[PDB]
Amino acid sequence: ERVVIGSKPFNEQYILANMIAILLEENGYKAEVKEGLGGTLVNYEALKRNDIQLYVEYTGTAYNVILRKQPPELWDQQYIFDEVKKGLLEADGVVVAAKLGFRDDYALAVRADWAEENGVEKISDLAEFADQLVFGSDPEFASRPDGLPQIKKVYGFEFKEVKQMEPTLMYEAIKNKQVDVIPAYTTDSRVDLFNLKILEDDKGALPPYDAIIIVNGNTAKDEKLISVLKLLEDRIDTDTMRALNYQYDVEKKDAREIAMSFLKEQGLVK
Ligand SMILES: [Cl-]
Ligand SMILES: [Zn+2]
Ligand SMILES: [Zn+2]
Ligand SMILES: [Zn+2]
Repeated sequence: ERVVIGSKPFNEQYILANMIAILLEENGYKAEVKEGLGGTLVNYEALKRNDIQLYVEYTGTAYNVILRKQPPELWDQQYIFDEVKKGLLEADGVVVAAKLGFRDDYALAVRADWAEENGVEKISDLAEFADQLVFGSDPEFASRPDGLPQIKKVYGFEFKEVKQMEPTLMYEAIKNKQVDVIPAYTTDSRVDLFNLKILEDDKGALPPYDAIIIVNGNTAKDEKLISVLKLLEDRIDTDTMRALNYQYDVEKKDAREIAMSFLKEQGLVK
């Protein structure tokens, strides 16, 4: 049977989607990875109407963006997971099949040398400078309720200008001073490579983004399919994902091969 895997447009989405495809294919499915749908909302819409059967979402995204729930006073990872799992099920029959084992958080990043000069270590240190800085969003952060609107509300500042670009372009854009602040993805080692500095989210504005495989309700009836997805439960930690991402973004290796190498190493395929 046919299984189409969605993806948002960045490294680990391609890698994980392919990882899932290989495991499904090893268990009798014809799996494909669909690319270029767009972001969170379009992937979730696609999942609901069965254009895709499953994709890799993050808890904090599902909570704030998809379910449009209100930030608690404190972010608690397992609480957000529990509420996402219940809310997706209650709303659309969407099933959280598996936790992959890693967070890929939004984290605000600046150039390290600028941060060092200005004594900027945490997001509230940006307040002094924010109305002079250019923000380089990925396609979603600028407009998402847990993105800049959350930075605005919790820290009380907006940036001078907001540019949007594909996720992968953020890192060079800030390195080359086209922008000054980016919502870096914490599974992307180009933060270190390009000499950027993640700022502490000292007021806890941003939620946890635990990577989860979500499946639409009709597909989740397939228990064998579900059980294949669960082979990945907790199997991919942040350093593993960062390493696999590096292989994609810096080594320019194919997403399927990166996935296959990982699965072979882990004894998940022989
Ligand atoms: Cl996301
Ligand atoms: Zn000012
Ligand atoms: Zn590890
Ligand atoms: Zn072998």
